[PDB]
Amino acid sequence: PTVVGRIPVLDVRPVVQRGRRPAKAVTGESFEVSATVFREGHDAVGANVVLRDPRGRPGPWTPMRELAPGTDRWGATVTAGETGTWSYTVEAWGDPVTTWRHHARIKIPAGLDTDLVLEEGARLYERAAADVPGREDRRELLAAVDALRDESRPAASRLAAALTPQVDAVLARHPLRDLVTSSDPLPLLVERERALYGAWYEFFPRSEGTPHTPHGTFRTAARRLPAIAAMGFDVVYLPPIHPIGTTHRKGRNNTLSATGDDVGSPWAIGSPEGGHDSIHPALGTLDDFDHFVTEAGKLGLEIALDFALQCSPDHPWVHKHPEWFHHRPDGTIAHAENPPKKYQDIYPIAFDADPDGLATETVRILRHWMDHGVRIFRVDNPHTKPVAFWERVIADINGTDPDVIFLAEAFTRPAMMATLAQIGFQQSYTYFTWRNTKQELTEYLTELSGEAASYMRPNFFANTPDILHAYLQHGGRPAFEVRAVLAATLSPTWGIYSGYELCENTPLREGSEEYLDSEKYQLKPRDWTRAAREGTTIAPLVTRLNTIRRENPALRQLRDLHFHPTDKEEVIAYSKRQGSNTVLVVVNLDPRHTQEATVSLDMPQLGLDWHESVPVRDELTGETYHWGRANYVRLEPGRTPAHVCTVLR
Amino acid sequence: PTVVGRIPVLDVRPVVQRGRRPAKAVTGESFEVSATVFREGHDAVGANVVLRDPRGRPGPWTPMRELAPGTDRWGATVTAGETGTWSYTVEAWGDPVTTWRHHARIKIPAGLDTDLVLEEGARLYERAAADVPGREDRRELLAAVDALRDESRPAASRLAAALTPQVDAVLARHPLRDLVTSSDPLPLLVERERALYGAWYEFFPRSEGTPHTPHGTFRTAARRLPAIAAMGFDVVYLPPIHPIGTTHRKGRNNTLSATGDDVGSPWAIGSPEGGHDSIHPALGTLDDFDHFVTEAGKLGLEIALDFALQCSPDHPWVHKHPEWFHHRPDGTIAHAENPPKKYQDIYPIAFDADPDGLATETVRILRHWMDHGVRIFRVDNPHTKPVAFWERVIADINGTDPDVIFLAEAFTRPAMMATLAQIGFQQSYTYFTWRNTKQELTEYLTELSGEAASYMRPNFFANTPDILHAYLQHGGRPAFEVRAVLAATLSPTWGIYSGYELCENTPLREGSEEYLDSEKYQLKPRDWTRAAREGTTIAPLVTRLNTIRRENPALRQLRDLHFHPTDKEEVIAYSKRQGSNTVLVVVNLDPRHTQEATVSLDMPQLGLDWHESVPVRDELTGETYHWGRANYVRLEPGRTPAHVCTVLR
Ligand SMILES: OCC1=C[C@H](NC2CCCCC2)[C@H](O)[C@@H](O)[C@@H]1O[C@H]1O[C@H](CO)[C@@H](O)[C@H](O)[C@H]1O
Ligand SMILES: OCC1=C[C@H](NC2CCCCC2)[C@H](O)[C@@H](O)[C@@H]1O[C@H]1O[C@H](CO)[C@@H](O)[C@H](O)[C@H]1O
Repeated sequence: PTVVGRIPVLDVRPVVQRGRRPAKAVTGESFEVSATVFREGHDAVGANVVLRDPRGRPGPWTPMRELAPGTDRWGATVTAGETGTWSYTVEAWGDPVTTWRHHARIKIPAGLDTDLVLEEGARLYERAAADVPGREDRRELLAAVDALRDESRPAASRLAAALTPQVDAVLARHPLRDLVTSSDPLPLLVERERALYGAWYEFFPRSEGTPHTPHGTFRTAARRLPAIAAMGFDVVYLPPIHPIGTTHRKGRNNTLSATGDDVGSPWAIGSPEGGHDSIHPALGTLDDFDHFVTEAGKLGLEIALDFALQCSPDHPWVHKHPEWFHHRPDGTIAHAENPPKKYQDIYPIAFDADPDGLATETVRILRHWMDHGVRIFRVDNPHTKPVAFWERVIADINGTDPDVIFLAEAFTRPAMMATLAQIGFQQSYTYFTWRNTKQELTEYLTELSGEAASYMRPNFFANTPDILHAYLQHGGRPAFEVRAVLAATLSPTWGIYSGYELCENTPLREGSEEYLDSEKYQLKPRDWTRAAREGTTIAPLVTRLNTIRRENPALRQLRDLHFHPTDKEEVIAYSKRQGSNTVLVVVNLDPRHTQEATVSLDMPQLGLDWHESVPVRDELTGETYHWGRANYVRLEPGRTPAHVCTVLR
Repeated sequence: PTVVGRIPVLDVRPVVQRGRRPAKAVTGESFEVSATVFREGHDAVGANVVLRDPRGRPGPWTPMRELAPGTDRWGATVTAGETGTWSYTVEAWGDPVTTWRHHARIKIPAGLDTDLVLEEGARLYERAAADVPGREDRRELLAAVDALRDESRPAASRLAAALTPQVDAVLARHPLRDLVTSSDPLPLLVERERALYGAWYEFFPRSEGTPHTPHGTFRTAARRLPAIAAMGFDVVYLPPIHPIGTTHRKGRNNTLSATGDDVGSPWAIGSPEGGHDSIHPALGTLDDFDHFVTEAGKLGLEIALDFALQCSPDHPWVHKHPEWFHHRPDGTIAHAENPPKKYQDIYPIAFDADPDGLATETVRILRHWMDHGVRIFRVDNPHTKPVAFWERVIADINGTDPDVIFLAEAFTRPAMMATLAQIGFQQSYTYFTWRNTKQELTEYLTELSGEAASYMRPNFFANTPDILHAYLQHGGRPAFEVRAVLAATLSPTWGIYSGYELCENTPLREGSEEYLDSEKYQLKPRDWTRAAREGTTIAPLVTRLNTIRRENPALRQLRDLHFHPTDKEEVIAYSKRQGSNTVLVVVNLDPRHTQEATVSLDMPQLGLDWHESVPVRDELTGETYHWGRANYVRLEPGRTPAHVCTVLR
């Protein structure tokens, strides 16, 4: 009982944890299945990929090619359809027609064994014809058999008849396959399209108040949705919406002690008004939330709720479930840290005393918000909770509600970010904000779209309430434009935190990535109408970007991405493709200085010969340009951060 | 039911084919088991490797360490004992005592929480005490427990009682391990030492004849073994010893037609005088072979036989089992090709008509030679036979006779060479002869001793009857010296084909790696006594080298090898280590010109601080040197090809 089959087929990728967790995909996504495929001796091998939908049904005949000569690595692109658990195998086989055609091309003109090789071809095309099921496809192949056998013709003419394109036609359709060897099935999990594609917008409802009641409510915040929808966003992510604690409530600018009307951080979940299943009374009731969810849905927006599995000391859990916390010998509970940060206002959950209780409560809490229209959750700080916990929770929820998308806010070491993705988290936050040079971007994106894409889906938020990167601080408005062009086109999921559009870039101090006067500890009213009137918002650019994404399916995917070399360190170029769609992007990473460069396009990667002109259209400017293997660009920051171009039919 | 455990243990290496084939080792070989290990939050993890011999017995406590900061990859070295099928797991755990000690060294001198931190520690040394079952070890920790709780002692003095190395012992002996998580078992296959370590000598028995009878016999050839054993070799590899066919027998110098007395290629196995189970009658009988095998053993030599699963057209199989061959439509059998080489004198075995029959006969043939003392098989050209055939045959033979070593002569693409190693082949031929620059050699060895060492064991033949590399052609005798030093110290198994020691370097043509007047097609008599008197043999160095290997266990293993930088392309340097043994080698790859260089030793890789003296002894000259972090060397071709140095304590 051998491990290797008749024709070796080994290391079928994609693979997640040696095959005991599923590789990932979404409806309509293309990705490449691959395998090492070879045989003993010198004869030709073929390989093909077999996709199975969740019922057993196989996909189209999908043949593979050797991906680089002499490597015996083969690949083919396959595409997932209906959501569910799929499977895929690679089949390998002896390819006798390629083997024979190769030998007949040398032996027949050399006059070697011409009578034997031609009868070999007759017998073998006859065999190819026994499986071809079309009467026309059959009779075509069998004519070549007779032409091979016609001794009244020169051998060169008899052989020629087995290589006419009408024979390659019938043969490409129904190939003759010897010694068919299958790999073991590998699991694929196909999820709804939002798992991979979508633009996210984060805002605090409490900041969208009125002059007479400054603390916003769901009813006042619902009026901010039209602006957000108009910018072309699909998901609206809310920070925790529940009662905020008062004990050790932080004051403005992350000061330890609050004051009389300091609002405190929404992540300090819990107070005697309720816990994670309740609404913060200054936002309104559970019906105010439904109104919000409904108004969001009407505009085409999906609500994503923040799940922070933690408590403020006033959460009812603190006394209702003391065993969900770790108490020091004096009975106090150390406040949470994500060092060097201190979270004095909240308690970390301990998991080893009553793991069943936390599991049951977590899914109850989540099913509660599920019942009210929440189908997406931004999981706060998952890497401080056990990995097997999220695995079990995501399984419970998805076993009944497979459409529920979880996003992992895991800024941490590469191991944990990867593991959390592989155990269930549909999307992941990334290091995107700390990749700002051409080389950092190229490296990270080469990886995220490389092998990582079989278990991770990146959500490129260009800012969060906790990350005001120095690139944006020092670059001003042209920095905010470049980073949005970058996030919206390098990932099929990107996002911004409210105030990005207004280019809010004042840090708490220098060397800090915190915001001065951070929204986390204060209401942050913003004059959206003034900013729009005065043109001091890049909301126009954010909108056209999500427009480009919605008209260009190349931008709705991640794995098909290629960087093109340019002769300036500050100028990056790259293209993505989906079928006939080819988007092509050139960004000036200098926020401060005009750059000009030669972008030397890798023409075959766009599907073109080395010398062809390319009709492109700069979807930001609407202008049209004619490019070739080398192209002069000039990008003036403030005027034009980048060209975002579709190739024209 | 989750995939990930409480404390994650992930991607445990070494692994072969996702765990469906065993990793390899030999009795007494050291190698590193490694794993990705981490946890949620900021407390410490520990991990250990649990190696199990074939009855289950677990090995010594083997704790692991993070291999680089922030990588979450952990490793520990394990050592194999008895032959058999072993298994190994990694356990990971929360390390609460390491976390507390970390907090106690910071908080206690600052005077922060001293009464709580000290009580946290007492309660926890109390917990380590419930697992120590000895009456004495318990009170040891409990005295630290009582001193930690001692209200009337200085805080610095209470902490000290939990940190005495007298307590570090009883804890390293019985560690407090929380939430112990295991990986699933991985299989390890431990083979006898000769599979990894040993020197080979290949020669043709028929070339050791008498003046009156030029075709040697086993009885005359047995007389050549004293020279071979004395040269320090362990294995004697004989080309096929069976009847040679006459149909299409090749003549001298690989000419297509023989003459009246051309002996033919020994690989043209088979005639009506017998096939693979029979002895070539010009060699003597099966009793002469017994005599030869027995006389070889007396000298400390093991016989390795060539197994070539193929036939001359006069083999009895050609008519007894036509189905083991591939027939053209007229019933003839195309002669074997390995393009561009043509082997007109032999037919390849075809495997798809009667695979059980070929298997049964194959293991029948091998058990015959096993019955006559042959426990090693050099499998000729395995990559022209199906991979699964070798898997099933090697499993079968080793299933009854686990000591039988197979060596695969597969010079081909890397995929095939890897798979044959992974399916059973104890040793592999390598690309060694085509790696002659410092960068080629370093690249290849970094690969062979890196991850490849978990499934392949290299046999560094510096020449074969089929590979006289141009390096040896153009370099002459100093080239032959350099490659022997290189082969004998870079691999624990190396070999030479007889005539190497006489520096036979005359090729078929320019641009060929074939031998002129190949022993493959003609008796090649050699005046061994004359060459030694005339000093035209490098047998002294071969002998010196094999002695150095036998006194220095660093040269009897493969994986511990490290390259040291030198400032001349032509001077390579490296060291190997096995326990206290450190061999350090500096070779001049220039065969024609004296090279001088500064060898800049990587002192930690030798186990020293950058300022230490290193007493070495040049095992080739007997000279003694005091070396350091940087060393000037001068190597003259002809006089000194290399330093091969042992370190002294
Ligand atoms: O829940 C903690 C939490 C985790 C998130 N993780 C960071 C760490 C890596 C860099 C970027 C994200 C973010 O801090 C943010 O979502 C959140 O913190 C906020 O809430 C706390 C509770 O009130 C306050 O104590 C704290 O000051 C305030 O910032
Ligand atoms: O057995 C096949 C074969 C393969 C081995 N593989 C080589 C080829 C690639 C580069 C170096 C290793 C070696 O050639 C050698 O063992 C063998 O060849 C010999 O056997 C044939 C049958 O008698 C003769 O026709 C031929 O003249 C003679 O040389």
